[PDB]
Amino acid sequence: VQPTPADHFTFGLWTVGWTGADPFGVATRKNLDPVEAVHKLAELGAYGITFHDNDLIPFDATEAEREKILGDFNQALKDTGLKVPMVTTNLFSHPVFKDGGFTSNDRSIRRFALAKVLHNIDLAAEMGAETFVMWGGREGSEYDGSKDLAAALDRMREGVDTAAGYIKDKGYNLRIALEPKPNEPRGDIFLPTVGHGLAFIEQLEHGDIVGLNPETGHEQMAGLNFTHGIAQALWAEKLFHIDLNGQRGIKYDQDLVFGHGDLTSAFFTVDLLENGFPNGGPKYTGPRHFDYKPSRTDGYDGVWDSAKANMSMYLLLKERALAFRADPEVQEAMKTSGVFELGETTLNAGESAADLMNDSASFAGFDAEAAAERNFAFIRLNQLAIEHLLGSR
Amino acid sequence: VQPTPADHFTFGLWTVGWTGADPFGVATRKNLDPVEAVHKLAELGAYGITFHDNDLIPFDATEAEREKILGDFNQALKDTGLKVPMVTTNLFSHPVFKDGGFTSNDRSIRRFALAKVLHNIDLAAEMGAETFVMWGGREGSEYDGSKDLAAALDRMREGVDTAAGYIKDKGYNLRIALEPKPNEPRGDIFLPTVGHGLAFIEQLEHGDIVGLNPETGHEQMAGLNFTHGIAQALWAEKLFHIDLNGQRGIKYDQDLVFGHGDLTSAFFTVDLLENGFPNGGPKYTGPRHFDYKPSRTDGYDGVWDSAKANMSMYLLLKERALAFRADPEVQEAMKTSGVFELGETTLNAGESAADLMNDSASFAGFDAEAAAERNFAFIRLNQLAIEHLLGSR
Amino acid sequence: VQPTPADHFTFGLWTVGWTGADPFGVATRKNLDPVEAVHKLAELGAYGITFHDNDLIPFDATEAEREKILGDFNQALKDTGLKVPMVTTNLFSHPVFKDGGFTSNDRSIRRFALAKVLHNIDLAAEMGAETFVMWGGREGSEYDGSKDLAAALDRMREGVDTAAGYIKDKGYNLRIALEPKPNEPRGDIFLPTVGHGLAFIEQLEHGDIVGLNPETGHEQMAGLNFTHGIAQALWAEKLFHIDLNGQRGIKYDQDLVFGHGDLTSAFFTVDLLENGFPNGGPKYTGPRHFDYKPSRTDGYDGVWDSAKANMSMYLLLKERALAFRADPEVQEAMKTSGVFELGETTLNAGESAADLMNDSASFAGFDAEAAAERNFAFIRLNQLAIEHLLGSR
Amino acid sequence: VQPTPADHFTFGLWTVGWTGADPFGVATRKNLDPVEAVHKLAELGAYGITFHDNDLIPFDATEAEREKILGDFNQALKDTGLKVPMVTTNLFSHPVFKDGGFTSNDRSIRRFALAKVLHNIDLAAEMGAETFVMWGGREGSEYDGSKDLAAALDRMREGVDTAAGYIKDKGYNLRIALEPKPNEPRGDIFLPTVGHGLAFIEQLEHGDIVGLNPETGHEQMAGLNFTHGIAQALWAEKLFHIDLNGQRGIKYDQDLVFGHGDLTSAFFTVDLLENGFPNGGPKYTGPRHFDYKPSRTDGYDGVWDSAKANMSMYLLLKERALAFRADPEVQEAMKTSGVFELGETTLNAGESAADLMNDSASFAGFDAEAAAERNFAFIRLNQLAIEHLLGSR
Ligand SMILES: [Mn+2]
Ligand SMILES: [Mn+2]
Ligand SMILES: [Mn+2]
Ligand SMILES: [Mn+2]
Ligand SMILES: [Mn+2]
Ligand SMILES: [Mn+2]
Ligand SMILES: [Mn+2]
Ligand SMILES: [Mn+2]
Repeated sequence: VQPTPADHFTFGLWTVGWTGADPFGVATRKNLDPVEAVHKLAELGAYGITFHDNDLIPFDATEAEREKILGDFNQALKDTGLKVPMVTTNLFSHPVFKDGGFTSNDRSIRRFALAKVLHNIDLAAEMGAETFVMWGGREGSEYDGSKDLAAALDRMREGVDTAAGYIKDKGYNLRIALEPKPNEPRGDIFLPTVGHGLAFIEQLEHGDIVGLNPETGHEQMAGLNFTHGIAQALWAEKLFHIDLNGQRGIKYDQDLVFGHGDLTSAFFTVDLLENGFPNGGPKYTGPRHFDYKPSRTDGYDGVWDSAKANMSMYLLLKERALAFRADPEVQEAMKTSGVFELGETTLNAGESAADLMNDSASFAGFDAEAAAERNFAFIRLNQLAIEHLLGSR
Repeated sequence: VQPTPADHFTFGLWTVGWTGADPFGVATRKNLDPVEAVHKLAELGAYGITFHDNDLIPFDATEAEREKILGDFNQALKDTGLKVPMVTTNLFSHPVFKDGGFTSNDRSIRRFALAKVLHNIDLAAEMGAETFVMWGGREGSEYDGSKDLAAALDRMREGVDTAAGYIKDKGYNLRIALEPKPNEPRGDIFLPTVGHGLAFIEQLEHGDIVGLNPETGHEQMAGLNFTHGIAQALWAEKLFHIDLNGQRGIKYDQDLVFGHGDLTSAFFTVDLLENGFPNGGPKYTGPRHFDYKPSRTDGYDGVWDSAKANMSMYLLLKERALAFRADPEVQEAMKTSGVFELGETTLNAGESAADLMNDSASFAGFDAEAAAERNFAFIRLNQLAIEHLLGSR
Repeated sequence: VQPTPADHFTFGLWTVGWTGADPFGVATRKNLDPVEAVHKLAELGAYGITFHDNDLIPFDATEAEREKILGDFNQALKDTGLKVPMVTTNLFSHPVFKDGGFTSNDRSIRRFALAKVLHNIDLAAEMGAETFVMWGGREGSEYDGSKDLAAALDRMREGVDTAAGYIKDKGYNLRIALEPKPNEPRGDIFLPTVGHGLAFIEQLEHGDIVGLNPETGHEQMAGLNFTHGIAQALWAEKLFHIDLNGQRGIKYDQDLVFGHGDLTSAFFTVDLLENGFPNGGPKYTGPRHFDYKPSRTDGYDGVWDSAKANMSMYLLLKERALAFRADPEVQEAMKTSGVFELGETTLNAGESAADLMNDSASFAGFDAEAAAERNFAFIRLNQLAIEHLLGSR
Repeated sequence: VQPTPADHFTFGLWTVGWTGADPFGVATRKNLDPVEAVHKLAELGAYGITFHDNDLIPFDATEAEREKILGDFNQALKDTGLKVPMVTTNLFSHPVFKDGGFTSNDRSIRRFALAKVLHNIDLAAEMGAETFVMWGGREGSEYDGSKDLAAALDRMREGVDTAAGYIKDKGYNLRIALEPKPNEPRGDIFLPTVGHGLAFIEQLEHGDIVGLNPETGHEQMAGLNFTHGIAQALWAEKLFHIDLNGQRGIKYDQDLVFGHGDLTSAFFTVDLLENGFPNGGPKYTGPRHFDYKPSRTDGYDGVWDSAKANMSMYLLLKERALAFRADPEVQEAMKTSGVFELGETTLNAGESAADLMNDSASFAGFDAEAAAERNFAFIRLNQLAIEHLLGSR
């Protein structure tokens, strides 16, 4: 263990600051001061802090209040050395955003939400953030006839392209990252998975500066393989930021510590972030952000306990993931299974679809029954990863 | 009821021909002859029939067997008037495809699978099919370390772009449609949802002729809103074909009749296919294909019963969906809820991000607390759709 | 369809009183005065109202306040004629209840919780309720080492048997109804399904007055069939109360209007409540209670609309379900599928095990392959049901 | 970690004998000779073998054939010393069983099924098994009107009580173990979870010799916590046998190696099997049986590897789980979180309901807000568990 600032562990203000109100109860913790949040995070080993506009500045704050709050906030950053790598907007708590922000059926709410985002783009740039996250938590419905589904996507595109266009126009060194979620708070959220988010960016005018912010728990709420999904984001060159946490199953968004959900998936998530791909390719080099919530049953000792535990978890998995790939029996197990063979092109250099046209050598004289005997040995390969994870090897 | 060929009800050979072997048992029905399948379908009102290569021609058939089978097959088509709108390949039953076709770790299997597809592209063109479907049922894994996830997508791209390139090269009037599935038979299938499939096409060299073939049951196995997902496919101009069936929940692929799963979702699926969008936009005009399986407990009377029931179900939902949108109280309910208001651009013609920059009129002097009082009346709107569906209105 | 007090539709105070606060946002509606809840529901057709101690009487209420409130509420009830058939305790909203009431790790909290329940049994008795519901929403854990699981069930048992002992002792006409929920707010809730609730009752010293209160959306949060789950409850004669609502898949507890979730499942629950079992058996006679939440997007006109939609939905389903069983065609199809043959005992009167093994016709010379030919025609009976549901018959 | 017969690892014949046929494909492995299964497992460390009547003796086997096979199998057993601790019946693969065995709609099938079970009780008794498992995989429906649900449970009861009657009558040392499964092959299976299995047993005339056989992946197919579900089974003293495997979410029954699914859940099951309850209580003493399937991608070297991986996984988890509870730090954290306080009865010796309501300290003057301040520190106890699991402690 022992996290240091080069690890790039970033935490949201709303994570440690989450006081415990869930849908069946009131907060169980006293509010956490932001200056206090910054000091504690810096002392634990964090590299940066992120926030939602209304996490720092009340929705109601006056210009005088806004400047007082930013001054103490900015002094704390200064005193500690924490960076502010990502900033986001709250388009979900105020009753006004009850049918959404960008895709609200009410046109005046659409403008209001877009206006709130544009101003937040100015604060992001002022803080030195490199990523602007968008979580469209109220964009969706409970009922299928509540929306014109083509119009909802046109309205989503207008919002995202106006904000991008504005970044480009002002020359901020900022990228937008959309954060998919399948449901909750809405019955169905638009762009519910990594796939949907990625396809959607391809339809934008300014897609070049738009990417994703996948969250472990969120793909797991649809039953999807998180490593598979980030792999696809990474492969497309659109993995701009990431939110790490735990989810045990398809149920409400739990936001547990990273590693306190699906442990084997978390191991393979850390191998992809740290080690990248077996055959070489793209690498994710941004910050490792923890979007979780300290369990409501625990007091403030639990809150600082949970923040350290996320970092701990990631460094213990990282250590076993480095030893796993380094292991000569694993490397040989991988060669047997065809992990490196998958890296070879199917077609020979210069071969055409008519040339191969299945060639036979690859079609007519192929022994399918003999090729089928191959022992891929995937089970033995999986056993090697579990033993490495368990600290056994 | 009373389906007629202008309805464009197409059925797969494997649907009525499915004999009942599941994972816990043997077939409960005698094999169904293809010529017999064509006569029965034509007499029930179908417009066309689709098949997988090995549905008609055994994997082992000789050239002499292949031409005998196509001759009787082609005569039946002739005798009845059925079209052959879609053709697909079996890259999943033979033991050789145990780690996949296009993304097999074994390079020689990759070539073999690609060769089988290329030849099948020639048969598709020969049958007059306009769509070539690809269901990558064995592309995936049980274990996360079994594959190099960037390489698996590169290998998937190579296969799809070689087949497209070949279509283009031969001038066939054919489009490729990928069919997403989240799991089963693999623990995790690559391109598991509509979103993933749509993003993936954006990375291809020949994406222009590649689109999707969403299946009701398959998005519902991830817990997703099927209407939401096809809306997104339609909005992107990539809804090339569709597979309609029933699924009750997240479990194994049931392939029940259309309407025998999530009934309210099926109603809204039929409103989108038939009515399109409230404010106007794109429309799906291809065939309505039924990819289901007659319950194993039923004999052949059940098989012809189930085929008619799919058509019946779609025409009863169609009828209630036309009456629902035509209803002046529904139209007024929609106007109250802001369904048409969602269709208006957020920004005024000529307004810039700095102009609006939230304007206030839309930011600073906005009454958020007053805009929040609005009664969207989505519940009353949902009640109007259920009453129309129930035949009450 | 107009509900009458005779229909026995009950509503909770917390249902139409739900203010809109969820985990991602604040209330969107003003608090509801209890007096008005009562009067409004009385004009809609309700038979009665139900409450949680703290929905009516604030946690911190002084004695003068409590008497006032009860005077006001008892007044409204006398004015309108509304019955109060069920009363329940709030053991989940105050921070003290973060680890549970009955199964909290802290013993003083366990005692407070039980004291809190006993006093509420007195109130329930004063109010004329017949049923006392226990929903243990905070009983469970997020993590597997947090609880000694055998001790969690002894503690659960000790509180439920103490409550029941007290009823018996006091001579009150109250029966306890346990209400299962698999998750939310806890990660895992003790006694998560109807099955676990029924099992637990059998280990109770006073299980004769302890039964179930199954909720539609709760069983669907684990993907079970609600109609099968309440059928087991009935069969064991333990179906004391029922909570009707709607859920649209495995996710957060939506609490949508009855019939606004899984529609065909809603139709079959109503057929079971209304027609009982095809071969005869016990019948459910209690209140038809709705525990739903008016979507937060809707203002007060939506609240009364939603309340009304519950009773409308139920009556429309009832009309269809009665027409379904009354149909000669449906009866014939039920005979053919063996719905009535299931009711015939398998053995012959006084036929023992030995006699069966020894009957040659039954085993040794049974023609398995011939028997397997029966066409159960379950698809066609299902189609008939849906056709009645859609009112096309 | 080397398994010894003392470990009591049992395997089914159908497990390592699984040939690879799934719903989308044919077998990828040759059939396994039973003699070799037995010898191979004996050399790996197995304690015993288990089978389904038809895994060993073909459905259609003549008497000479059956005797031969039994002679061969009994030979191998004498040679190796393998015990046969559990025997079960195949009521799901032949087409006659399409609607179930015990709850088939057809009465002659119900009789055949019961005859088939009785004869298998004789064999089981001859083989020395202590447990007779019933997995009712075809008992259920795809559609809600297919069954009279109260009659489905009477028929279920009649077959299980007849089987148990027969055991008692014959003086056999056999106990019946019911095995739940929520779905697959049927859309909905009767008695879907541990909870429903335990509830049903209580309605049986001979429920004293009828208990449960929970399977890890089965409880996870409904998203329940396996460790909670077997804890209820134990608490009721009804945990007669257990099936260990792995499942990676809500989907088809994967039957992966124990520990190859949800890893932290596997660790806590092992802690419960090995350490029992923190405060004491009953302990599970039967066989540790694995009901898994070697992935079809793997040849025979993979089959024995997978068999071995099950015992390895279990022993490695056991080592960690024992080190976990033996740790002073872990014991201290368990004390602080109230794991031992849960074991203290809530009331005082001879304290009644009345006395509790009346104790002022407990209710009237209880300081709720003070009590709510306790830091349960469940996150830190969870972190300690994972750290032991990862062998970093
Ligand atoms: Mn989240
Ligand atoms: Mn997030
Ligand atoms: Mn399917
Ligand atoms: Mn399909
Ligand atoms: Mn609920
Ligand atoms: Mn309820
Ligand atoms: Mn299984
Ligand atoms: Mn099993």
